Amino acid sequence: MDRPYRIQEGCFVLPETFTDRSVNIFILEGNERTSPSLNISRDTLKPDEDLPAYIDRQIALMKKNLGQHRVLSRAPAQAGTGNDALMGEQIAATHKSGKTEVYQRQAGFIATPGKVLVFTLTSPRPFDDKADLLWNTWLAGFQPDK
Amino acid sequence: GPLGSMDRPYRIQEGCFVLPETFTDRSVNIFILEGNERTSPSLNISRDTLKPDEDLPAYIDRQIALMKKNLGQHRVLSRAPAQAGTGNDALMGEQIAATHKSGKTEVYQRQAGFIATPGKVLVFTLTSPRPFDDKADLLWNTWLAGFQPD
Repeated sequence: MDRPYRIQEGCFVLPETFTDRSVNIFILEGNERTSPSLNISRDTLKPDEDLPAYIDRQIALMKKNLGQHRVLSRAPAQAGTGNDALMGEQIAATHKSGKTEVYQRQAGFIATPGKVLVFTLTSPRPFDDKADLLWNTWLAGFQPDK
Repeated sequence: GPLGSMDRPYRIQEGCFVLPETFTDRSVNIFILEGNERTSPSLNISRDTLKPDEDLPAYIDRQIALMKKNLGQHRVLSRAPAQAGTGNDALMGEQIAATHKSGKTEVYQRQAGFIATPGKVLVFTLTSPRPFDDKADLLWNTWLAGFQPD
């Protein structure tokens, strides 16, 4: 009933019954207003919900909650390079925060049954080659557990 | 290079990846624990940096000041040393116990801070609907002692 949970700093036990609402956040501190930021978040699939339907649901939420949200592209995505790589989808989108036009990539994967793992890159400027390389190397370098 | 870089491996429950050195980790772990009470118990793990000339007790002092602003009827009930892990890798820190009113409901809060990663602070914050008694303190401090630093 106790099972291990790992963070960067070490590891501890949690009851099997827990729900993980952790959000990993990585920023270039002091230069947030020009630099991309990275985010990893977690979610659970609704009954009979597959990953495409999950992404549709999230797209509709962002249309609802964010400023003038617009999806720019949608394509397959992969986290890792081995036979155990996560196979999922990604979108690119923009939305408005005050004067700023925020640019985002988000990639969703079912890492274990019923549980979605979401990688997000957020930039205060349109994507450039540097941001694209960051995004693609981040996903390719991911090493799934187990 | 092929054997490593100034960039740093980073681990989450679901796997690991390389985090470029320029990034600061501001992750917030949130775990909703099992419970049938009106409010669920939860564990929060956050990361912080000490301000210039701020030690760990002073850091705790700063977090209490922020609690008073955001949480209804916040009262500190206890303050004591804390230990995360055991053996040579054990982390010596500090902790508080406190109460506040989440809604119309009284809940019970622990916060324990440590210097796990050199030059950073790791903060465990427990929110529970169940009052702290000797048994609860035992189970909490025993759980802290079981932490295995990386």
